[PDB]
Amino acid sequence: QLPLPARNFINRHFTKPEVSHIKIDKEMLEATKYEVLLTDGTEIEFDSKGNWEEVSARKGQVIPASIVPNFAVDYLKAHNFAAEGVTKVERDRKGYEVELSTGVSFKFDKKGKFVK
Repeated sequence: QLPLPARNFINRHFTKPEVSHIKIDKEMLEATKYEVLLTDGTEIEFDSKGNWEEVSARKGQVIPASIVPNFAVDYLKAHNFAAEGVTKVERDRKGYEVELSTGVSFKFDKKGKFVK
């Protein structure tokens, strides 16, 4: 069973979300991971608690707007990159990464500041 917080995330951000597949990866001395493919082609990776780590849209599509963290929305808008949409967002302890329809991507550190 997909953890509650992950089903809530899917149901909060996606329009008429339907699950096409769920892959559970269990490793001996590591934490369980979940990969979910929705019928609209969105792929999401969740940690064992059901916190999203990555959201990526199918080619030609963009992810929903409510997912990208505010500081990154602000940066993208300030640089006229918001309008074209985000195809992928990732986060971890090191920070955040956003990728755009054109192929441009930006990394931000844990504090929401640009990093190389």
